[PDB]
Amino acid sequence: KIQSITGSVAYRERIALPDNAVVTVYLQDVSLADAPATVIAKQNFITNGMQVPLEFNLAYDSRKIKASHRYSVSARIEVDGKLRFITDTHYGVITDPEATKHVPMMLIGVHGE
Amino acid sequence: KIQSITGSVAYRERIALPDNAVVTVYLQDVSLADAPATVIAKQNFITNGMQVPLEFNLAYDSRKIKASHRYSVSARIEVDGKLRFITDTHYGVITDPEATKHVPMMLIGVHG
Repeated sequence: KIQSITGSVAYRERIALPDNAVVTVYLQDVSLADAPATVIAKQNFITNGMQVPLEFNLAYDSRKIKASHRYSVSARIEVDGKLRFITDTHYGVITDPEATKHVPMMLIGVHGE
Repeated sequence: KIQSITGSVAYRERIALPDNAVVTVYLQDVSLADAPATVIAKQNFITNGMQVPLEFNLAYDSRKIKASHRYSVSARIEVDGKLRFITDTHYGVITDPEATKHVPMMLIGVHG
């Protein structure tokens, strides 16, 4: 009834996350849109000392999955509500050729003015 | 070392959760009754069709754990900003007499 995408969140920069960093991981149906805002599942957690690679376990309602649809996971890391890291590509899951259920994601570091 | 508490979130009421229900699970140091319970770990997730028992896997930094301190998991469920379910029980983990790592939590209803 309940199934999961597992994986990790990492980045390449040699910098630590503060205890108040917030990780968000999303599962989306991207069959009809490359960047839908609607999600199938979404999890967020505080890092509070944890450092990359960070583990996640994203549960979802398996009934929401159709074999003919395309699904992807993405992730961001925020500090004080501002973006610090984000995935810049789709990570296909479930119905992709490798029937992927475990995703090591590599995020890009970002900043605003 | 990243370590984990696993478990489930349930309630007794024969009622379903809407797709926009938000579950929050907390790991806290409850050694002191009066202190602000220190949060070791916290996650939230949306149910979007999932129904109880809801599974959770709560990761935490093993360095945060202190010998002989008391630790507990707790949880709440909110819908459209309204509290609907909350734990009302101590769920001791890690340093409890069973060194518990997997917790099936039973939440009470909040029927406002």
